[PDB]
Amino acid sequence: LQDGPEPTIHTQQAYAPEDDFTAKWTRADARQLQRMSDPTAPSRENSMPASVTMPTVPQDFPDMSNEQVWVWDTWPLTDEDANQYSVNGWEIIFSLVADRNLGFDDRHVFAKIGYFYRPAGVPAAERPENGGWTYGGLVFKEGVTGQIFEDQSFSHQTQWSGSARVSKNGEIKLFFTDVAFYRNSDGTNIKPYDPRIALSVGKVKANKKGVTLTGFNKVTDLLQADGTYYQTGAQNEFFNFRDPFTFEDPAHPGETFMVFEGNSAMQRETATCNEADLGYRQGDPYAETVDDVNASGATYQIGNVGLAKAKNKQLTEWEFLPPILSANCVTDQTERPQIYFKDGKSYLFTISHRGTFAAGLDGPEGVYGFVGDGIRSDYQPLNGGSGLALGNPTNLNFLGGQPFAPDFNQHPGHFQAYSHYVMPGGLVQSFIDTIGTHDDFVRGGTLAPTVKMDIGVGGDPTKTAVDYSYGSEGLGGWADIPANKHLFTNGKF
Repeated sequence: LQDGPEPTIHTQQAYAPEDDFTAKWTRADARQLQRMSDPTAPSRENSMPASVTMPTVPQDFPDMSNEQVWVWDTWPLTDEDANQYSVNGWEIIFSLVADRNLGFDDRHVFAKIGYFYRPAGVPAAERPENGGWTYGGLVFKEGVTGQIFEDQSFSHQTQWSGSARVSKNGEIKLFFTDVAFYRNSDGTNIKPYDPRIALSVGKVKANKKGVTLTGFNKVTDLLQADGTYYQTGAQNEFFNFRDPFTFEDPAHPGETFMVFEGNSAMQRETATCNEADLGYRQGDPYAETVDDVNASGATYQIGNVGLAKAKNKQLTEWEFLPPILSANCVTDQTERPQIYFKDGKSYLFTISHRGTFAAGLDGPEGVYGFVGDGIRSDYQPLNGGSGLALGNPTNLNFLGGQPFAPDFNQHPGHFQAYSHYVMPGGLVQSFIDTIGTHDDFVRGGTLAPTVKMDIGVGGDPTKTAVDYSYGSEGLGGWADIPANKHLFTNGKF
């Protein structure tokens, strides 16, 4: 540790889901990331501790769809405990996909949800190098996902990330972000975009032939930003609102909860941070003033993790609860939040970019983690209060560059992995954005090798460590999304 501020003291104390306690990931906490970085790290070398850095992905990577489509954010078939399922001998995944003819950076506004399947239980090394997935095509027929929007003049209409529950009778509830865009030919908004948390129900049919899906013809509009707990388009043209992950909390049986990315509901240009947001211990030599922070531009970075509760058993009606985590003046984006249960603890994992960090702060691309005694709690950021669980190899002493333009001095795996997702046994799956140096890089659009992150080193639930023995030198199978539970169903085709 370099000298710096102390981390904010977090109690981990549980609260009721309905309470409006909102844990803060503080500037104090986030500044621990800089303290863990090694100032002397030379050009293109990782400066972050190996134990919180994803193993380096080879630039010579296979493609999981044989280049049929761009693939990114991926999620398995789950139950209320986040166990991952095969059906009738097939592991099944949902992924954001886009036409491979698109420029990689243009794909976001043409995203759709597709699905892949592969035989379950094939010896991990008897499996093809690329994962052995079969692309099943698109989940939705043309025109289905548009049905929820009153305003049909949209220029673009996407399906963004979420989660998918499978029932014992083979029903699939697909929770996703249904998004409408209103853009001129140059990308400028005619009005703010319209992302909604949505549900679509279907069925899995699976044979020795493979897997097909039926249904997914009706979409229920579940949630949209309210303006009290979660920032709206009116409040912020480029507000975040997406990524439903649903689950059952062991401490609140028979009820269903959802976490999702949001922003703190403040007016963009008059937003302010307070002393809680900064979070310094009295008389820390490294303390900032509220005025200094408020004047820096840090107030433009006000991401949050939301929580909602299902009103019925069908999960077609939801009630907003107050945010469970705020990163005011810390980051714009806490993406793809998920709650992970282990050893009596609630782990909130979330994904962030380097570039979204507020002025005065810095951190790698990757997984940020938080632990508490309840789904609403005074969350403790993992690893010395920093919040870092699994960062891409990063030289934090040098600029980050961009995935379309890596920085001259940056580690070539700075953008090697994004939209990570923590599976049972701490196995982490993610997709490749960019690998390579400033003058020799490639884009991914395919999944990275799965890696292992051991959660709770010693008896300490606040620490994690990458397991570098897993697979080859830390890298497991390409696109490996293993099922730990298995279902057999009526459905066939």
